[PDB]
Amino acid sequence: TEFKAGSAKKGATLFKTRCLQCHTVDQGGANKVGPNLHGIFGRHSGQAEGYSYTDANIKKNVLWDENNMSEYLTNPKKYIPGTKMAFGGLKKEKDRNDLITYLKKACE
Amino acid sequence: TEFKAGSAKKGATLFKTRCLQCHTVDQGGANKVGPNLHGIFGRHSGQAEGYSYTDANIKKNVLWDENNMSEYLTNPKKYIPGTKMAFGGLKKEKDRNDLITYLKKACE
Ligand code: HEC
Ligand code: HEC
Repeated sequence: TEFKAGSAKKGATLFKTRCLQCHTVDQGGANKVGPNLHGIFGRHSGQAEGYSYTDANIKKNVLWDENNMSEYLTNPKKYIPGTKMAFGGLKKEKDRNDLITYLKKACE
Repeated sequence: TEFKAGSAKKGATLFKTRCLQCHTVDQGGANKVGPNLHGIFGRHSGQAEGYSYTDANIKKNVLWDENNMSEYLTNPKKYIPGTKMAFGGLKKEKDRNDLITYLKKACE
């Protein structure tokens, strides 16, 4: 990969403080500003049921794995030019590892 | 002060991942490598019952408040030359704010 597991506890709080404003991760969780992420891993971009993605996202056709996810989390708009997610990015790889460990775990 | 409250959720996980290895915060919690911190705020250094502090700590006679605590957390050994706490420090003020918000809350 390029990714190393971290703290899921740590990732849970990153999520609550940086992602929850626009996303849910729970099965049967609702779309909000952003789409619900439950089952995102191993899925391609733009396929959450009932959500209005931008063309950019859809077209990017990213297969979502832990590695991809890390790259995206660094600077989303640079990864998907045109995306409407208004999140500047997580620069430290340690923060990303934690968050993805948590997402890995909660989105399943 | 100089301190700003932050996320207690965030601080809880900082604690678990950076402080728990040697300290407890709960009332009736045990001394471990480091002393139990319950009721540390407004208390001076070296007065946890049953703990073997170094001379440095004791002599420092710091009155523990949120501000002091932030300074100490930056680089403990620079704050208390001679201290045996083997913790290099939390460089980002945001991390410290979070942790202290949590300690503020859990140590009472
Ligand atoms: C609102 C200000 C957001 C925050 C904060 C975060 N995200 Fe986001 N996300 C948001 C939108 C509006 C969208 C859709 C973008 C589009 O162009 O259609 C997204 C998208 C994602 C995706 C892609 C989803 C998919 O392909 O199914 C992921 C993986 C994602 N968001 C994750 C994520 C995380 C982990 C965040 C916290 C660090 C985060 N986002 C912040 C809106 C917002
Ligand atoms: C073990 C490797 C430690 C870690 C990790 C942390 N602390 Fe610590 N702490 C440790 C010791 C051995 C001691 C006693 C030092 C001495 O010289 O006698 C301390 C002391 C403190 C204090 C001062 C306590 C008092 O005056 O009553 C505080 C406020 C404190 N420790 C807090 C603290 C926090 C919040 C930590 C995580 C960021 C942390 N310590 C890490 C050992 C260890």
